[PDB]
Formats: sequence, structure tokens, C-alpha cells
Amino acid sequence: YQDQEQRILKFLEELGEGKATTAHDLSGKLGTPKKEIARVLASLAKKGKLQKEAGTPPLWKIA
Repeated sequence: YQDQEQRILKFLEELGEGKATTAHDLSGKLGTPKKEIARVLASLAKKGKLQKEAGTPPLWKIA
């Protein structure tokens, strides 16, 4: 998608392609609100391409 996607994509690849990340890192770099990152995360996962590790390890996942 527009820059919106180009950003999130470059974010994960900026730390490590094929890995996971945390909100503190997302809202920190992207400078976006936790409400936004949390929305797109659940919205993208709708297709099954996104993932969110909701357990012991506080962080999301990749699909």
C-alpha cells in the first residue's frame, strides 16, 4: 500500500527480515500511536499474513 505499507515494511526489514517486533519499537520509529499500529496489525492479519504473539513474550509475529 501507499507509504503506509512502505514504512511498516522498511521497519521490520530495518531490524531484521523474517523476524518479529514490539509496539515500543513500532510507535517509536514510525512515530505512530499504539492505537494505529494495533489496528493495522489486526486488520492485516485478516488475510492471514500478519500475526500478533499474545502470550509470554510481549511482541507481535510475522505471517
